[PDB]
Parts: sequence; C-alpha cells; structure tokens
Amino acid sequence: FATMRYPSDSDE
Repeated sequence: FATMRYPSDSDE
C-alpha cells in the first residue's frame, strides 16, 4: 500500500 507520509513518501 502507498504511504500517506509527510510531505509525501518520496518527494522530499
């Protein structure tokens, strides 16, 4: 399943 991390899982 895709993460809902901060800012995004693989942006910064």
